Amino acid sequence: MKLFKELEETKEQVIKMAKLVQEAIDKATEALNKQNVELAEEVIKGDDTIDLLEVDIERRCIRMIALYQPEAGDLRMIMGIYKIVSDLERMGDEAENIAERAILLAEEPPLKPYVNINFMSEIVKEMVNDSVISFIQQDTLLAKKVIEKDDTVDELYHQLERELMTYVLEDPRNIKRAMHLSFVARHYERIADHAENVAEAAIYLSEG
Repeated sequence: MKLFKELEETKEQVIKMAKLVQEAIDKATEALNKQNVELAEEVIKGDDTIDLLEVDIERRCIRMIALYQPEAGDLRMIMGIYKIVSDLERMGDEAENIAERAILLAEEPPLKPYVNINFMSEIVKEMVNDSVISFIQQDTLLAKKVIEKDDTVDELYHQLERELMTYVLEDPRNIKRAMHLSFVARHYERIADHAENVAEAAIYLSEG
């Protein structure tokens, strides 16, 4: 009885953790776009908080278990949350890194608008959001359509990857920037794989 309160905020902690990750990406992409160290500097010192939300939720879970010991579909949610919460941390971590490489791309002009990375990022934020609200609220049709999304991201990557190899196949100087940029794109694909893990874990835990 005393335990529902505990669990219901814990779920909202995860939801909050996810808005912060989404906003990291959002900042990270912007800082990369309108080239802006002062913004990536925000992203980087931002992880601090996400690392702590991770810690917190972990620490919340262990209390819920030792205090109450759940069973059946409840212990299954806590253990599952304990799990999806480090996926969330990694995601926000990738973000940290996107910001890292944005700092380095400030070291010279744009070789390209940065088109692709955006469409990716845009989609990616949508994934984070849902992959969680699919876990927490066990909507299988949502989780399934998130899983389906990761492959539009994939396109964009193995698509950019080919445009990014124009610039080297046509100019020596270039390499330095396109280099950082590849890294940057793989980060966004990672963020999706992460989220689609969470969507799998959801589909998993769910029909239990």
